[PDB]
Amino acid sequence: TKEVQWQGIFMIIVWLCVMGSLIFFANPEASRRVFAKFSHLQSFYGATSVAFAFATGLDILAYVNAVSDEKRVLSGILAYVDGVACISYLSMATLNLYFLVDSTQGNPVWLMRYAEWIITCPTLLYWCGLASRADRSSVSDIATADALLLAGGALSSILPSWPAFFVFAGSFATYIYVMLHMWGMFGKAMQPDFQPPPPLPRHALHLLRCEIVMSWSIFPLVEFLRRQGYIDFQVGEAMNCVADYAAKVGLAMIMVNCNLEQ
Amino acid sequence: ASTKEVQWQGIFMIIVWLCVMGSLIFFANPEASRRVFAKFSHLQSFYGATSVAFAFATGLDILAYVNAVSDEKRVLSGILAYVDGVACISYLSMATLNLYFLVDSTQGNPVWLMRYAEWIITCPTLLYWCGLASRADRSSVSDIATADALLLAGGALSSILPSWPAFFVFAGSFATYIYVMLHMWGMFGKAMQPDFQPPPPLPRHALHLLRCEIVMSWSIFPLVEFLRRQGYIDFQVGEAMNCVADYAAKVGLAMIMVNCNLEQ
Ligand SMILES: CCCCCCCC/C=C\CCCCCCCC(=O)OC[C@H](O)CO
Ligand SMILES: CCCCCCCC/C=C\CCCCCCCC(=O)OC[C@H](O)CO
Ligand SMILES: CCCCCCCC/C=C\CCCCCCCC(=O)OC[C@H](O)CO
Ligand SMILES: CCCCCCCC/C=C\CCCCCCCC(=O)OC[C@H](O)CO
Ligand SMILES: CCCCCCCC/C=C\CCCCCCCC(=O)OC[C@H](O)CO
Ligand SMILES: CCCCCCCC/C=C\CCCCCCCC(=O)OC[C@H](O)CO
Ligand SMILES: CCCCCCCC/C=C\CCCCCCCC(=O)OC[C@H](O)CO
Ligand SMILES: CCCCCCCC/C=C\CCCCCCCC(=O)OC[C@H](O)CO
Ligand SMILES: *C/C=C(C)/C=C/C=C(C)/C=C/C1=C(C)CCCC1(C)C
Ligand SMILES: *C/C=C(C)/C=C/C=C(C)/C=C/C1=C(C)CCCC1(C)C
Repeated sequence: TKEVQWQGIFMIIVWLCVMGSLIFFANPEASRRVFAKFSHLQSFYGATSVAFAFATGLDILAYVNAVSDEKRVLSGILAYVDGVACISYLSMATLNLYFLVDSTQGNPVWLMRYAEWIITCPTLLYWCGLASRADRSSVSDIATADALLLAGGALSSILPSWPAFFVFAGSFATYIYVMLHMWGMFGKAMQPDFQPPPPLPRHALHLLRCEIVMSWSIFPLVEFLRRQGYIDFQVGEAMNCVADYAAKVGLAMIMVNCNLEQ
Repeated sequence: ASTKEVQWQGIFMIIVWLCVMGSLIFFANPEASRRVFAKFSHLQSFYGATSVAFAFATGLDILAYVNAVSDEKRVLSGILAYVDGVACISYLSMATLNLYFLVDSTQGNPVWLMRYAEWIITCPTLLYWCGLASRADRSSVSDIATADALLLAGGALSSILPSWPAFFVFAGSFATYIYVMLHMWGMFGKAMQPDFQPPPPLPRHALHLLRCEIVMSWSIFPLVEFLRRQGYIDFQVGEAMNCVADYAAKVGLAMIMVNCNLEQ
């Protein structure tokens, strides 16, 4: 608990800069045609945005109400992640943002979603570290792999077939490395001997590592199925919105319960 | 116990819902709903999205029930679980099934009897919940729950009458909604007093945030209906505001009581 606030502030500045450049480099005629070919996309982003707004509301009430200083700090990090997600989705619904066209279908690659993911996923992993009192170097290395992972995802969408294949597969492979080590550090902390004691009970550490595996796995699955031609773009965008929301509010639902218990 | 009673209320809610959903399926015109969803392409997304939101809202209420700081906390978090669940499946239904609907006199826009059905099962139940929070007289709670139910039916009926009977039934509805909000505001007030016995299960500040939440959120429905019937917003813009309002009205109550549990 040494100003999560500072982490949240750095998050916001990186976001605004990226949002800045996405506005300045946008092609508005291009975005008009994307939203005209795909008429459900504004609704999806709009709806997701409102959802995270209310999600951020709930996290604020968890912060202002320190049942513990341990559980003040953890509710603070979720407030920023959910807020970042809120405004990124508002942006996607309302503004003309620069985007890539993918090699496989010529579908749009939303750099704002990838930007959100790169600011928030490594922060969610750092949050996993506080919950489990993990080694700071072990947390750092997964936060890094996660960031490289996501960039891999984005890059892979604009390469030809074989370099596309390799970068996606390497990405996917790092995602396994990440989920395994995340699973590990929650496990180290579930042990009866473990010092220092974790700020959450044994059961809640387990529900958290299960939540991350179930929710986060949907993104690689959507990307695989859409790139191959098995779902269309809009069906994938829907699953992504539900997944994004699920991944984040899932963590705030499980810690609301910890407060109620203690 | 009172937990058994909340369960029983929830069960009656589910049976009334299924019957109404039943008849809406049996009497649907599928060619009609295909044309409605073809003229208005955002409607499935709105209902779908709202549905997922209430599902997660119902998730949060379950964790509040299993984890009740006190038994009154269990009773109050239990009632919100059923209301949010009812809302969840009503919206899933609207997105996925062909449901019988009315065409309104003013625009020939669809009147979703499933939304009205949800409202009639849940709004009177939310008012009864306001009673437990404020330890109000049972007859005062009953009379607002009744007026609220008649109110909503008034809303629905008014959409399929000609101009002057339409006008009177809507205005009488609107008028009862004022009567309801005033008396709701009252019973929370009686309970905020320092002398009040028996002590309310929520602190003074939270009783105030609740009566403010209901007034802000619930007032959006009559406003959407007024503005759409007159031609100032189109149908889809109104449906969006309704979805956001419905969700807001309900999860607003669960956000404020999550805080009461945290406070000790
Ligand atoms: C360079 C210093 C200038 C000082 C001001 C700060 C802003 C700088 C940042 C981005 C400028 C974007 C310029 C790139 C070219 C225009 C992008 C654009 O208009 O998109 C049009 C579309 O692609 C076809 O019509
Ligand atoms: C928190 C509950 C879940 C979230 C809310 C569920 C209801 C969705 C309604 C509005 C979303 C925000 C407004 C977005 C409305 C659609 C945007 C729009 O209408 O765009 C024009 C269209 O793309 C041209 O064909
Ligand atoms: C639409 C409005 C509805 C409300 C939802 C907001 C929308 C999200 C906005 C920004 C993201 C960053 C928000 C970060 C919140 C951090 C909360 C916190 O920890 O604040 C501490 C204290 O109250 C003060 O110093
Ligand atoms: C905890 C459980 C974790 C398990 C994982 C959950 C499910 C992952 C779903 C899909 C991964 C697909 C990866 C397969 C390798 C990629 C094939 C491919 O990339 O297709 C070529 C295309 O050109 C683009 O480059
Ligand atoms: C095929 C690839 C799919 C990827 C699947 C990723 C999900 C990880 C699941 C299990 C890892 C099991 C081995 C990790 C061992 C550490 C955890 C442990 O021992 O559990 C804690 C114990 O209960 C406290 O006392
Ligand atoms: C998570 C997805 C939800 C999807 C939507 C489906 C409809 C849900 C309706 C009710 C939910 C459960 C209500 C919680 C039960 C509390 C009452 C209780 O269990 O106590 C009574 C006691 O057991 C006496 O026998
Ligand atoms: C469009 C035209 C419609 C007209 C406008 C809306 C009408 C307001 C409705 C109810 C107010 C309820 C009043 C407060 C509750 C009853 C007061 C009461 O009976 O108590 C005795 C008191 O001392 C004596 O004022
Ligand atoms: C579309 C427009 C919708 C119209 C919505 C109107 C809502 C009325 C709410 C409050 C009025 C307050 C005055 C009437 C009753 C006062 C009770 C009270 O405030 O009591 C608190 C205090 O503790 C005493 O000691
Ligand atoms: C808050 C948002 C979260 C947790 C988002 C998670 C995203 C992923 C784990 C994405 C994984 C991907 C791969 C492993 C390879 C293909 C591309 C990605 C980025 C979808
Ligand atoms: C859980 C959902 C809620 C709180 C729904 C509430 C609905 C209303 C308060 C509707 C009010 C109306 C009027 C006062 C006049 C016109 C008809 C209505 C039904 C739109």
